[PDB]
Amino acid sequence: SMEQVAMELRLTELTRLLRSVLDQLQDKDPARIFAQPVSLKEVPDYLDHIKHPMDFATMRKRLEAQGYKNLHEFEEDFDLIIDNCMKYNARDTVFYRAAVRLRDQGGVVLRQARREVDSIG
Repeated sequence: SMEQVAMELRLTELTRLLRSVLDQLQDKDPARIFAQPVSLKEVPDYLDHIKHPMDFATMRKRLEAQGYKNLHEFEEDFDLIIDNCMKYNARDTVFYRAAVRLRDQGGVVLRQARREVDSIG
């Protein structure tokens, strides 16, 4: 149908906007602490602590399969990156601190993303 195509074009354009958002958030992680999944070879107990691991490469895979239907789903995944880290790592660690800085800096980007998603529909 023509409607299915129109819906698909909307999803494609959301994917375009989310790709730009993801790039801007990942720039706020210059140490690449959140770039890849936590290694279960190096942290063998991780899944005993964290039930839904997340990282920027995993988000990118979902994004490129057009797997985010809306901004809320994408933000859920970004929040998991931060929240998982702040639980597993203590306050005095470079990992925790990196997450706080990512959260604070990402808030600005996500604030305008939400306006753009609503604005452009």
